[PDB]
Amino acid sequence: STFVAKDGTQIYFKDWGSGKPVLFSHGWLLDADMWEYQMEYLSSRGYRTIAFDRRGFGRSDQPWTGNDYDTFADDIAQLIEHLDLKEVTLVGFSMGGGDVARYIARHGSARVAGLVLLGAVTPLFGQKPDYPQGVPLDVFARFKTELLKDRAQFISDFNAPFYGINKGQVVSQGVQTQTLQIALLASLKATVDCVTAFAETDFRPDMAKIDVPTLVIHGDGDQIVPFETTGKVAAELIKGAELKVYKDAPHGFAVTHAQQLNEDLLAFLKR
Repeated sequence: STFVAKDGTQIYFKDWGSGKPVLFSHGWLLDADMWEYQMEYLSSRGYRTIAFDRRGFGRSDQPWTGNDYDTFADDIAQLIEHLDLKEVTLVGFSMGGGDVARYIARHGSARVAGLVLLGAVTPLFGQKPDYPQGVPLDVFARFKTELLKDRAQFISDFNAPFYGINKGQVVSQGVQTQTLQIALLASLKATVDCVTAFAETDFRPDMAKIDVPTLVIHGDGDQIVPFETTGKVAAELIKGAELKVYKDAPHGFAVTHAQQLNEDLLAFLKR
């Protein structure tokens, strides 16, 4: 399905099943397909599942402008309004934890029942003057330099640390190929601008606006988004939040720990 955002951008989404809605926001490089197994799992158990391709990714249009978290959050607001969703459980992976958090911060929680943050960049990813424990901006400047030379090989090399294959996680060649295929659909411009967005955007003000039941899940083997300065902190900053830590799990744990995640999502929903 599609809708058209404020600035004319057509955004692809899937809307499966019936019942209480669960809206998924994917990570960097990926698209709505990264959620296919969670969507099938929950929609065959009485939930409605909705997942969109972020602007510049997957099957959506690729605008030059608006590749920033305020726009991403308003794109989510527009999808929610397009479908007239109510009592939504928002679920964000990696950089997509930021746009579901920013949506609550900008739009409030009247339509929201709950929030799930998976390996998310919340509450802050890159260093700031009062956050020297964050990831040095040097690191993200280098992502951008490498992407602007050869984004295809960058994505391919990123599979190993993303999935923890260099630390004994087992992921098939097929999954690695699908990840690269999906990533290559995206815009080079959006891909690079997202680096700016997740490197530098501070969601700590957002944490204080989250007034719904919240579950944070994160792998403590995560080589991309360090658990100790993101998920661990987000769980403390959000009032009432629950934390689950998947032992030695990588960033790409919706694949390596799919069954565990499916069961944890269902239990959160049934709380």
